[PDB]
Amino acid sequence: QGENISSLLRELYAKPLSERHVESDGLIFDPAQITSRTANGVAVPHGDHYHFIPYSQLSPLEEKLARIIPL
Ligand SMILES: [Zn+2]
Repeated sequence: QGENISSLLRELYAKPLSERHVESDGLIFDPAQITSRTANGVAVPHGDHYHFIPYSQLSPLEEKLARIIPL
């Protein structure tokens, strides 16, 4: 399972940044940096604050990885 998730995440990192989610303050979503996960989305740190990103704001691939990556 770990190897499968790593291969999928490698696939995401291989896409152009234009196809990945960016927050209004510039933060690029990275599933490997998820610190908390709920039913509506995930939390990622960004210095002195955390973002919460709803799954629906991510691409389908980004959502899949956000849901399955093991914390
Ligand atoms: Zn931020």
